[PDB]
Amino acid sequence: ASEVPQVVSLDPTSIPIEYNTPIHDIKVQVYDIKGGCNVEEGLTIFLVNNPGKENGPVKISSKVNDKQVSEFLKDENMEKFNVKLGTSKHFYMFNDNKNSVAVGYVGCGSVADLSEADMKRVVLSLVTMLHDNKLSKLTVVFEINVDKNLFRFFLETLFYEYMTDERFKSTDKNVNMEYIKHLGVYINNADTYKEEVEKARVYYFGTYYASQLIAAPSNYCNPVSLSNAAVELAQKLNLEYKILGVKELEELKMGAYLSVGKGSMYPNKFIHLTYKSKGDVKKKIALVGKGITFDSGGYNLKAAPGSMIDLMKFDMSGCAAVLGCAYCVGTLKPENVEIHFLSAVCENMVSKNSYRPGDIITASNGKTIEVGNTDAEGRLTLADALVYAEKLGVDYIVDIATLTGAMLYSLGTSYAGVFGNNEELINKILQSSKTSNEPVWWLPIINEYRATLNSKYADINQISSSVKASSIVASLFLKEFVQNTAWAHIDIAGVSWNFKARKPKGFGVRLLTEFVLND
Amino acid sequence: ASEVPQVVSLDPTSIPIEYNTPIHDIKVQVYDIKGGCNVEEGLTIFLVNNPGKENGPVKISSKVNDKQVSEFLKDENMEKFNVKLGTSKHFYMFNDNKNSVAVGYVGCGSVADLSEADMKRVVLSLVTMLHDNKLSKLTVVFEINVDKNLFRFFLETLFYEYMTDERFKSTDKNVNMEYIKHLGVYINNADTYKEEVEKARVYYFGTYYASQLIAAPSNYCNPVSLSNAAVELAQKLNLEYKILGVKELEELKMGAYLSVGKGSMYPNKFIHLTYKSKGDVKKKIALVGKGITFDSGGYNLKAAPGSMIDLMKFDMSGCAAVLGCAYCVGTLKPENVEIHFLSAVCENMVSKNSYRPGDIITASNGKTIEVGNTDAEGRLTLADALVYAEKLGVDYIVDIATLTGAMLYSLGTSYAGVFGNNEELINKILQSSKTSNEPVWWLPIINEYRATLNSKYADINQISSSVKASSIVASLFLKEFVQNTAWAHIDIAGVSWNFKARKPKGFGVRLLTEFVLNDAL
Amino acid sequence: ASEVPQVVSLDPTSIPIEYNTPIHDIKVQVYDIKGGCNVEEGLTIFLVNNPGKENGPVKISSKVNDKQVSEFLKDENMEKFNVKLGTSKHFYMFNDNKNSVAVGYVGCGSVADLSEADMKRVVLSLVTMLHDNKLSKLTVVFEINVDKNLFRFFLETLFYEYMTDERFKSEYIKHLGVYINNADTYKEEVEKARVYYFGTYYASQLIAAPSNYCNPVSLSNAAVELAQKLNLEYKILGVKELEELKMGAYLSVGKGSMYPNKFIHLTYKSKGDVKKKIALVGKGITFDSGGYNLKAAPGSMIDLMKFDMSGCAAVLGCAYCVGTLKPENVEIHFLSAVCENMVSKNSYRPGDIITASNGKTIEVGNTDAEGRLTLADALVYAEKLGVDYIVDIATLTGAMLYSLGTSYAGVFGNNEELINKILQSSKTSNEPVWWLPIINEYRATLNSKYADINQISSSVKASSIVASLFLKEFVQNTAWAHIDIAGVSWNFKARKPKGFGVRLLTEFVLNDAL
Ligand SMILES: O=C(CNc1ccccc1)N[C@@H](C(=O)NO)c1ccc(-c2cc(F)c(F)c(F)c2)cc1
Ligand SMILES: O=C(CNc1ccccc1)N[C@@H](C(=O)NO)c1ccc(-c2cc(F)c(F)c(F)c2)cc1
Ligand SMILES: O=C(CNc1ccccc1)N[C@@H](C(=O)NO)c1ccc(-c2cc(F)c(F)c(F)c2)cc1
Ligand code: NA
Ligand code: NA
Ligand SMILES: [Zn+2]
Ligand SMILES: [Zn+2]
Ligand SMILES: [Zn+2]
Ligand SMILES: [Zn+2]
Ligand SMILES: [Zn+2]
Ligand SMILES: [Zn+2]
Repeated sequence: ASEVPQVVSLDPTSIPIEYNTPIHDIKVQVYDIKGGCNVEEGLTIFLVNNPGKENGPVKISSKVNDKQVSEFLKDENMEKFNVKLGTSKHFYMFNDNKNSVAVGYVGCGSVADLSEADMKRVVLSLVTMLHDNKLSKLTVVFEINVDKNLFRFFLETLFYEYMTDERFKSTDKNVNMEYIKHLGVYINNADTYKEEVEKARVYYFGTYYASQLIAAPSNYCNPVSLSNAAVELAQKLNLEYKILGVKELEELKMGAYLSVGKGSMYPNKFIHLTYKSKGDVKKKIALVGKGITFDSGGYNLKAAPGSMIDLMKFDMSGCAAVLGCAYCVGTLKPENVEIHFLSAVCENMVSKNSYRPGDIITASNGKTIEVGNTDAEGRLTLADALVYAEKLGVDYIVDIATLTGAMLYSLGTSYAGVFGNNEELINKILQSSKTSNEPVWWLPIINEYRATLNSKYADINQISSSVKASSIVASLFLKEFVQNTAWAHIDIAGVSWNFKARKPKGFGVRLLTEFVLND
Repeated sequence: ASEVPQVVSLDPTSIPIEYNTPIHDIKVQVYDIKGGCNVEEGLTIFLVNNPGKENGPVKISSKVNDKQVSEFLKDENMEKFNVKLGTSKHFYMFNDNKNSVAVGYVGCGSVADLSEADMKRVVLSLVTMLHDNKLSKLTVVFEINVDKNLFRFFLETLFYEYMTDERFKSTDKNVNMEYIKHLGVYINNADTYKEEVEKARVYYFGTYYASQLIAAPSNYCNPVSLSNAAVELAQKLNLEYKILGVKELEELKMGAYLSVGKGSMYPNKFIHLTYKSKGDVKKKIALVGKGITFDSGGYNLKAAPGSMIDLMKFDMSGCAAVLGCAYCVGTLKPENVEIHFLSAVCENMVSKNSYRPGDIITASNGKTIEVGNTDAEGRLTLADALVYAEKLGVDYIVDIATLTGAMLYSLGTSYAGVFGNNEELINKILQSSKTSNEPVWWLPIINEYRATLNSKYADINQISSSVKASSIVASLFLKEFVQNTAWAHIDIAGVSWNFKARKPKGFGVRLLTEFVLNDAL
Repeated sequence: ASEVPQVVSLDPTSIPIEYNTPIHDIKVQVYDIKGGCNVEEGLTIFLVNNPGKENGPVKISSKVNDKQVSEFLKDENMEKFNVKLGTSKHFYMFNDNKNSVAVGYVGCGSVADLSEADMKRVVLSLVTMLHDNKLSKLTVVFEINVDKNLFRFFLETLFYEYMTDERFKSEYIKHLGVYINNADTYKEEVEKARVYYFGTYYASQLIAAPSNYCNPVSLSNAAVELAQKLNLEYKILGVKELEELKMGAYLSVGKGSMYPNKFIHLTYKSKGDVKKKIALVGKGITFDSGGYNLKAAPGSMIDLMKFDMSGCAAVLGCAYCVGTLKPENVEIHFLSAVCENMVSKNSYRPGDIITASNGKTIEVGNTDAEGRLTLADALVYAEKLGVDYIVDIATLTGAMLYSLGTSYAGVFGNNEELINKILQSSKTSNEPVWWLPIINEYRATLNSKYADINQISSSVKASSIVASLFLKEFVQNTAWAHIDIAGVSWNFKARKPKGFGVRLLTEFVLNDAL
């Protein structure tokens, strides 16, 4: 652990992190629907659809073990309500023991198989029922068909959206915010879904941990404090760790990564965590996250309208996903694998000491690079991280990065893009996207654009002379720093931030963990 | 001379410079064309035109001392080819010694007298024939008429365009790059052209030396490393030299120049080299180059669309031209002159320490200046350099500077602009432009605009309140720092960088050298 | 005369023109300073400098034949005032006859020879006193040195700046006295100055007239009226004739306007043998919206674009001076392809390929580069006349503001002798111009993939030079010059036209052409 430099004594010296969240105190119980539902304290919510009948009526099919509640939920009373996706109603009544109970439903539409986006809308409606209501228990009755992965995603998303991050509130903490202590779930074939519960709780926290790092502003979350947080995480999980400082980075000749950080008051810190299975290692994987804790753009300052310099604390979202994956992997302990979690962390600032547009810098593999724009800093840091990763001798290198704003014009805010030099690895990532329910789309590395990276003076240009397809150009540049290892690159610039809710998504934690686990 | 400060240990501490270039290893021989051409080895190229005939046929006039090549070059076999400017052809054949030779031509058009731009196109086509062909020797046969200056220009341009700067390549060096070892030239009245060969070689390196400094990026070429390179050049040439550091600049009260450099991690360095002739000194000249090794714009940051911040390593092109001229002058050693080569070198950066828009700063002649835009920094450094130059007691002061982007809208990328306070000196610059074949156009210093530099609080404003003709306004500002000396100002902002080829031109080395040489004779 | 189309009945159908101005009623007398200055009525202003002593004191050299005013003008009183250029004071007092007179000075700085810009500043300070005092007479005493041309420029500028254009709103002195050393040599400049003033003011009236008043129909109608008043030959070519002449570049620009294109051709021809023939071509865009390349960028000044016919205006003001002064042995053609560049379903588009009257196909790269298209067909028309010189004058390129600015126009040409004649006309008219090059290396950037030539360059930012290269393609074998007045036409500080070019072109015709 290194000391965080301060300008004034009021500058923070660590990222506040909540490990023991209220979600972790919730006791989860799963019951089979065949035994009927007991309707007692708290709120009991039925998830109901009506296939093929758009905005069709609500009908409750499950057996309910209360005559009063069964009478309330008969078809004649329920048919006045409809299943329109995201719609909900609350019910009040006295049960057979003369206790008042609260019941309701969330509409799940008319399409038998819900997409991750549909299921998220269902969860958001459920969370509105949890907020502003002091409940000790929620019970959820599944009258829809979900596979095991989608059941886990429901739980992960519920936990994540319910959790409210108050680390930076002082005088404006929500004085009414209370969390349930119990969650009941009724589902058909419950025994087959029970193994998903604790996996969902792990995936939730890896994702929420990533969100905590992302949302932490750049005065709290800087290269020293972020690498310190990684050390503490490794200590908690018994992972091996190494933080490389400037002197070691100079010895490794990491000139592209070091140049980006020249202008910052925070020394560069390179994170290397390692998980190794106890048994024979059958696969070795390097996960590389882009870790720019604030991106001002440098001398190519983000001053253009719409460049959103105020959100650029999120430019370490890739590092956060890799560290959240380390939480999940260190918790779940997969066998037969060795995983390296890597991030070349730095901050891109304006200073007398900053690198300049036009500088020619030398990466750790000897390639000279002409810098065309100091705001294309992520690919420079990743170049040196990829050289480092390939020296580890791994089977797969996967990097994840908020690399190019063009991602918003190609895939938008819902799907990440994956690029790579190896179809088998790309297909493994796409399969992990399916089982994590974090959507990714394969995009091409178009070799015809490579000539636009030819530099008159250096071995290569950082940016293209003509091509505006920057996500593809960036991938061509990165490809030059992986010589003979299967490699894939996930550009999460469009999917990292939830603009409607003004908070991170923690995108990539579950994708990467499913990738490690399914291998 | 001074230690280059570093942020990380990987930051470079000197500019790589190649002094012996492959061009210098080319042995050049000039033969009179009257004796006929020998065609034995390598590539032999005829420079051919057809005066008055639009796109007329190739017709070879020279005698060729080989029966086989003469048969190939007969009019009947050449009439399928035309002399269109820049067109070229290659021929393969066996000579009388049964050795395979390569022969060809480059078309020089139908207009007997070629401009500098025309000759450049001819040379560029020649260079394409040298690339991707591993040849030991090139022979050029002039079947066009060129004067001595244009023959020298041909060689200088050939040398400059042929040379490839690989200083910053490591893993991507051209594995196939081979240079000729011999250059043969056949020309009429060869004895009068032989003296141009070594002059062309000197002018080539002065221009290529300037290009090397310009193309070197701002992490390599900073105020300390550039002034160190100037000392090393002065030492090799036996020039007197002095580098003024911050404490001496403070004692000289160089407050405009020092303000520009406040925001940089590199201390300001003022270059002063001197060439002095052995005999009676009849003329004393100060050459002043703008030397901003990187121009971020300062707090008036180059953030507007079209502001090319990524190219601003070229903002010391004027300094580079002056040092390239020092090489040529120190090598050719003219008589009757003393030449001072000056540059107020610094870097324009954004920092807690930078000067601010609105600051009022005091120049070394006591004039107070209101800073209106920190990106108008060149005229500030030049103001103090001009005060220094006039204190030397010279006959002429000439400054050269990448000063105003408006130059691209006035003269464009081919012609530099010259402004000045003295008609005789302006005419001497124009004559040097003609004999150097570096084009310059005289532009006016329009005194009506001077009132727009009136400041409410300081003695003068740095920038105009209303006038958009910024090349003229900048000249008017500079004019305030020359009190009673003949002075001219050459704005090379539009001509310094070759946008098509993505490389410097080294513009001004030959212009300034011709200026010195013509005034010395 | 053609009928001006209207959208509503309130749209104007002619340009109001004032021919008889109050300036024409001023009686001018020039007296030699030797013998002393009489100070009897009105306002008397001394033009005074102080060479070497910058902002030095005012000192009056002339004898004044009034004892009271002489006391006022004593060195001890005048040294409280200084000669900083444009500074002025004037006081009211009783002269020896107990008549109220006003006496004062305008500072002329510390340089002995005033430039045209310095003299404008002097005149502006003089006019400020004329606008703020009810006066029957002004007397100006020259204690500075002016040559004959600068003296005439002084009078022209005084008349022009003093005149106030009130045509769109809903007392002048009657006498001007001038005391100057060697007065007899200056007397012939007075009525020349009055002619040059009105030609310049006439051009100013056409320029300042808004585009609803001054459109292609009403401007060509005004040109006919001028020709009739001056006994010039005249011809207005309409769309049917323009189509028969195949002027496809000019007609394309006007396609989107509600006003039909009108080509003005006036002719002055000397009574004696014609020894020199000259065509003067003025750009006449009565409003330049930019077309589909609309003037929407910050700083594109769409609200000022009524001035895009300033070249035509100068050519017509020149026709006034020439028809009035009647030079011998010359025939002069005054030409303008007048139209309006508008946005409509009917406009030409960026990318259109159009065919000029000499058969050249042109690829339109920007509809706001419309002036060179109209000038292209005008130059083909001019060369068919068989003239010795073609001079065009045009508000062509905004790049002039970045090259020479608002004070000097640029001249380009294909013939050095003709360029030097224009520069000499600039010296004697005191309308400054600077010679700029036509750089042949840029010509390749006008090579079009599909048409014979591009209208604009894709790569070269030296737009004034590229525009000249384009125009040169439409002059085959005639001495030709092109004067770009885009930067000098409008006086931004005073919010009015300059009428730039009228006097320059007249001096060229009178003195330098033949
Ligand atoms: O890609 C570029 C330059 N071209 C470009 C920029 C913006 C839009 C289209 C093209 N610059 C990147 C950078 O600075 N990398 O270091 C960058 C810039 C922006 C975002 C981002 C993230 C978000 F969440 C957004 F909602 C968003 F609009 C943009 C990510 C990376
Ligand atoms: O003139 C200005 C104000 N801006 C401006 C105005 C009008 C037109 C263009 C820019 N700023 C100067 C500066 O910053 N001086 O210190 C400067 C700025 C740019 C270039 C340059 C060089 C080139 F080779 C170019 F191709 C180019 F477009 C611009 C030179 C000097
Ligand atoms: O030159 C162009 C191309 N654009 C452009 C390029 C470089 C710089 C500025 C504009 N467009 C011309 C046009 O539209 N011709 O038809 C045009 C445009 C503007 C003015 C004008 C007149 C004034 F009096 C001004 F004060 C002024 F700022 C501009 C004249 C001609
Ligand atoms: Na953060
Ligand atoms: Na450089
Ligand atoms: Zn970034
Ligand atoms: Zn960036
Ligand atoms: Zn600069
Ligand atoms: Zn600048
Ligand atoms: Zn226009
Ligand atoms: Zn126009």
